[PDB]
Amino acid sequence: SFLHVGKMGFVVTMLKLIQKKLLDKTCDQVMEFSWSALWNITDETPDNCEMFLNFNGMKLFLDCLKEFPEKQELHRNMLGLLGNVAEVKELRPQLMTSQFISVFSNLLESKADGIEVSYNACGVLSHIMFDGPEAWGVCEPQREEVEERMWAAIQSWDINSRRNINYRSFEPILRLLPQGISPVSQHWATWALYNLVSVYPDKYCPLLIKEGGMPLLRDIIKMATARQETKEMARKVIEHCSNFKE
Amino acid sequence: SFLHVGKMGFVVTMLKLIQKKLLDKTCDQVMEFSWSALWNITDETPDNCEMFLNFNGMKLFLDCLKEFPEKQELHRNMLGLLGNVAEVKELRPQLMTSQFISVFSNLLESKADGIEVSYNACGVLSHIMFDGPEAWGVCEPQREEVEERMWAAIQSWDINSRRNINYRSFEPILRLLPQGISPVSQHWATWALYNLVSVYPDKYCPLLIKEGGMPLLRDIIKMATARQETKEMARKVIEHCSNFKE
Repeated sequence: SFLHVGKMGFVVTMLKLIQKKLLDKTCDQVMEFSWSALWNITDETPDNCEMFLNFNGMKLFLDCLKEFPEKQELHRNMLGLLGNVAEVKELRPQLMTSQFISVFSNLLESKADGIEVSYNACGVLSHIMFDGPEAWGVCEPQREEVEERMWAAIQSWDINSRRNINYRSFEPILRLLPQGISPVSQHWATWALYNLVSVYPDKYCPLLIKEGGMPLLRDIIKMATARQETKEMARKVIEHCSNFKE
Repeated sequence: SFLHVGKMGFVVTMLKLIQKKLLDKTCDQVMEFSWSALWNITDETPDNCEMFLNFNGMKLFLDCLKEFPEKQELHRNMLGLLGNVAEVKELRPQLMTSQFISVFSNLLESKADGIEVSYNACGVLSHIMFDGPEAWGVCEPQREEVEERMWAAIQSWDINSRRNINYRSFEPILRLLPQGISPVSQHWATWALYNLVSVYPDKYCPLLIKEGGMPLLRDIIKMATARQETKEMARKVIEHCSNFKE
């Protein structure tokens, strides 16, 4: 259990603490815990994502990135949080600024904490791209050059990477499978499932099966808009999950 | 997404800071933050509960309770943390001393932050009772005395109490439903569900339904040996979750 985050104003409490550490130019255990807490309490919790945005959280995220460019665990926590914010469709338009898209695109090349910072940057952009080209506006970088960077990011990750992430539900990722708007978003979501069932099949094969990932992955194989590399990947997820279903 | 991992260096930073504020005899914003941080990172996270105990957590809890006997927010954070610790079967042996059981049973009548201190003291004791009488040994007060203080406390709580608590999973509470060792533990768990679906059905009716609470509550009603008081509370939970459903 935990306290009542809304009644306690707990998101604000963490952002006020982050602001104080940033001005003290200190990224210590307390700074990093504050971001880990926001990451955890935004998990499938849109009102907390919304409080983060409305308390000027993005500025704090960007100022911490600049002030602590090499603090890898700090970046992992900040990006876990942003991955949760990006799952809220009603909030994603606030992410569509040149300043923000620039940061996410650049983090696709992050080697911080293995692949976690690049992975969540890619997931943020995967949900953004899922809204389609109208949503992108005149943002520089070009939607195509970011999409190009996403394919490169995904393909650079060790498929057997051990992970510093967990999911109570695959629902937000599965969102990106039955869609032709954004093949790259579909490819990121397919890699995400493939990585987890390869390394952690005991935990994630049954979650994927129960939540209906099997037909969805079959549909990708017959989907004109799906890329060959996505179709072959989904075949291998289905295969891992079948060696488990016995 | 989330990450519920042990954080040995942070558990230790929080405890060493609590020790410092103890000796300074100031229960300030930092004192209360440290206990709330421990509450947060022990949520569904047994590893942090284990390091809490290994690094002298229980004595710091006891001392803080003695030093600051009227700091109700402190008590609420402290008992939220201890409620999380007590969920860990492997760790409950470290709680079986007369000193601790007397402390916890003497919090059953606490009026601090509504019912939260009373509720969490009862939860700690419910998991302890679930372990059976052999686990109690020679601890004082006697198990039967604490059991009656437990029924009394539960009955004293406003069934529609507003709450300063949050659960992301009901797993540890559901643990207490299909069991015949401790009726008072079963009753505590049923109340915990009943209050939450009664005050916040939109959050907790779907969670209870999703994690399989309905067959468990139905089983209690069908259990020839179950207490009718508990049967009827279980039935009201089923009723409200059915009223929630369409």
